Amino acid sequence: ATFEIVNRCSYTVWAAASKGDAALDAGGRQLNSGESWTINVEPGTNGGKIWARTDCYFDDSGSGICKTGDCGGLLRCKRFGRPPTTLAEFSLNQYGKDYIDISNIKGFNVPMNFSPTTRGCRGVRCAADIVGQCPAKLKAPGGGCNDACTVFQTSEYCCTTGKCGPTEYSRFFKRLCPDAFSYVLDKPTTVTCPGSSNYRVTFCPTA
Repeated sequence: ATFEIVNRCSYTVWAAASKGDAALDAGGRQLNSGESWTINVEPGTNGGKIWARTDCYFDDSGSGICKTGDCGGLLRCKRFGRPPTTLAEFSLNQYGKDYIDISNIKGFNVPMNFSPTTRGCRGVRCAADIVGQCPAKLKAPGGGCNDACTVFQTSEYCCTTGKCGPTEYSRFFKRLCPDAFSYVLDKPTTVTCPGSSNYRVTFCPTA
């Protein structure tokens, strides 16, 4: 599959792509305002994620840090990023179909649109000003809006027992971004696309 990762934000972001235990394509790259980065994800990829990172500093060897979304200090991510991270989640070629969604379960840092560039399905979007409206106890000093599980580490926020309902904090993400997962057991907003579709992730789609 082909993902075009586009940065429409006015600021630089450092895109990242990983499936948890390995990089997707190069795994990460700097994206100046307006730049596009085309990556190739192997078909059948399960549990792949794409996200943006803000205020990064990497040396000439690819080691450093980001204020949001840092993946063990690497420019090229092999693991998932540190919350808060708006997440483009996708599983490809699952019994003939692709499955995409946007998740706020790990917080929010950059607005994002996740759409197919091919036939057969719709796109999802979470482009509201969640950082600007973030509740005080969830605001991340490094920028972005943390999820309640990251902040408080309780069974109810993290859904560790498989029993959990919506919360005041999850209802906030759901109110601003109804098309994104607000907590683990949220009513799924996953979009079913034709197998081997191609996609575009646009950071700050309304910029």
